[PDB]
Amino acid sequence: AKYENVTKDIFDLRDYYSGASKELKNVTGYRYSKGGKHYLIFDKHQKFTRIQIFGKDIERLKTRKNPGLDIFVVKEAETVFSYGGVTKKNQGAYYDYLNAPKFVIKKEVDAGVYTHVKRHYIYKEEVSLKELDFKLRQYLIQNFDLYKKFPKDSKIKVIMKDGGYYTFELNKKLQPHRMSDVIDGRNIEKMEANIR
Repeated sequence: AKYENVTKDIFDLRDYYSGASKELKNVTGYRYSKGGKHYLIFDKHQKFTRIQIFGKDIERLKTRKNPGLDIFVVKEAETVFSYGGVTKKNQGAYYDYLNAPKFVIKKEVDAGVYTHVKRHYIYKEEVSLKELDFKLRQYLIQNFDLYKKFPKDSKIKVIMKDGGYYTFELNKKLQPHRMSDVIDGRNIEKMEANIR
């Protein structure tokens, strides 16, 4: 249903993005499809996690067996269920971070502009838009009152080194069909957030 002048949805977004998340490192995912949907089931520490995959994941992880994967898990329901967040584990060696793009936050404040700049350290060759979106909103909720007020047109913009960019509209949850989108962590040039 459609609602007006209510904060239930933004508070729900706040609870989601400020909630728990977990990363499953170097795990093997077993693929299968059911009813038009595609999943990957994992096991680690005697715990089972089922991941629904979308986009390029459908064909990329076509084979039944899929080793060497890193998974960014956010419980949607519960065997815990989560959407996308699948990436190939690092193949190279890195002492620490492999990229340190600036995350620039700007906010209109009365007669001026407030700016906050931090480095969003990247440690993976492959990073899902899911993880970036979740961690970045997590940071905004914790430090910049995201969802304490209506976000309206607030957005996060992930700028790539080739000039292309991705956008995360903060007034709604990241679309499930986009949670399988992956990028090379080394190709992130900078990130920006324009908030209320």
